[PDB]
Amino acid sequence: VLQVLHIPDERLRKVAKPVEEVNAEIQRIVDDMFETMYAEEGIGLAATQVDIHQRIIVIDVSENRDERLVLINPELLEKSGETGIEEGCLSIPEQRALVPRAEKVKIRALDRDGKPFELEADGLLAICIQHEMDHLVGKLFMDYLS
Ligand code: NI
Repeated sequence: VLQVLHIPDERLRKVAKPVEEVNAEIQRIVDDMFETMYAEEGIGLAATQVDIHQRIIVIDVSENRDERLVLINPELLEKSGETGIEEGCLSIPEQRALVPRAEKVKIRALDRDGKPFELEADGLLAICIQHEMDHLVGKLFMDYLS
């Protein structure tokens, strides 16, 4: 897997740079994320937690390596409802959170290859991403905790 960092860190709370086009190098990171994100204990990982300043995040909200999601430049479009999750991410320490996040969201991303999709999520996948995005821009979810 990858070299993920814990909090507080620099990458984790630093900002990333959005990209316009993708390739089979992002696919490459993305996988490295599944590989890791899985290995540890998260549903969704951002690529600001290994050590990168790009926008790549993955999701795994199913049970058996079934729903393996990817998001490269997922700008946010819609966000309906306001829910939280009684869960922890990765970087994160001993405590877990019930962070006030959004409930449902519709985004527009690029994928592993650089295929653009407008994806909508609900309740928790919705969270998975929301969360990872706070990371991509510099906040760990330790704002709504501390
Ligand atoms: Ni997190």
